[PDB]
Amino acid sequence: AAVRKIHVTVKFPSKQFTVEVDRTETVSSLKDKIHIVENTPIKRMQLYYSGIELADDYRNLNEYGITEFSEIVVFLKSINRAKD
Repeated sequence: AAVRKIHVTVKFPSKQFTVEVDRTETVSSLKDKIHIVENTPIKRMQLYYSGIELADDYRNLNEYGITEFSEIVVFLKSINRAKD
């Protein structure tokens, strides 16, 4: 395919949701999208990718092998969302 945008499947234990990102953007941009959807800070949120866990925020999605079928499981830590 000749497409510069990619879709990512974000799986939570309670719910699932999909997000739209660019292949040339870093996983931190994917985390930004997750943060927008969720109420949990990125510094707390943990991200696991089918098979290999990417701990490198600065790693690009395309360079890491993230496609339009990417399956990523995301874990939420206990945080404080008072007065939100």
